[PDB]
Amino acid sequence: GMSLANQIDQFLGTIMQFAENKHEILLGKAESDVKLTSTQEAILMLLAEQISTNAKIAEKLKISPAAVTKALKKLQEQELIKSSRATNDERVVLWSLTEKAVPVAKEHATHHEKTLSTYQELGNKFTDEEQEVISKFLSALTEEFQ
Amino acid sequence: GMSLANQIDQFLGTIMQFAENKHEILLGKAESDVKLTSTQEAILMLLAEQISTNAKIAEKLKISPAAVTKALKKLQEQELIKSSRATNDERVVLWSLTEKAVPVAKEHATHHEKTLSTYQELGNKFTDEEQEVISKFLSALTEEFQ
Ligand SMILES: [Zn+2]
Ligand SMILES: [Zn+2]
Repeated sequence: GMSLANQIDQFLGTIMQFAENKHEILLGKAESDVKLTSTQEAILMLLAEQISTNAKIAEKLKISPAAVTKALKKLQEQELIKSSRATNDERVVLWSLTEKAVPVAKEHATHHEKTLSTYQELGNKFTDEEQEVISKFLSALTEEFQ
Repeated sequence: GMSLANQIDQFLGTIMQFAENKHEILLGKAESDVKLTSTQEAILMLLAEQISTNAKIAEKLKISPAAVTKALKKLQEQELIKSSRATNDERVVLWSLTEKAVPVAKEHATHHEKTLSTYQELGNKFTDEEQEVISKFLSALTEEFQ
């Protein structure tokens, strides 16, 4: 609608219809089939880069042992990750991706990367002063939604 | 996140979580209980202001007779509107809200009005040049979502 208030309202409407029956907000095929919680997904992506421990994971993603534990449980049940014993210390447990998960992580990261780069490109059309205005607009509108 | 691309991505995430299991994007109680399609809702709101005909409705909301018809059917089944015969011409059918619907329309309009005024207030913090930037940002980002 022509007022900014109306435009803002229509834009949210557009996003709502787009998010309907989707797991995340992504641009593209939505061919990132598997449906993971944010934590599970962060862990998956984290392990896709490096083998790590329960405490290393909690640290890296600034979450509690409880949360890491619950997430590792689920990922393991879905055969996306697998535990193994630290070559140097029988007591410490290492985690990593299963074979079938490696490409699943890759394909789904790309999707995120394509979505981010589209936002980057749109952003690049605006000067720094303009990006600041957009930024202050998004923070303030973000506050209304909690 | 600090880049604008990351901020844009987080902002959409925020809206997605907010829209989850909601009918529309509204600020407030969500105590606008009844769930109507956009057309049904537009008709309800339209009839809340004025009694009108099938062809008057189609005109006003720029939609087809088929669409008006389907919408009137549903609204009537839910006892939100009621037909009556034009005092001046037995052939033309008038529509209007039922008693129980009058306050339902009012309460739900207010909700929309409160949501719009919040966007208006946020918008008023920005000069016209800044609102133009925001506007051009929203149009372009809107295009990505279709
Ligand atoms: Zn994802
Ligand atoms: Zn509504």
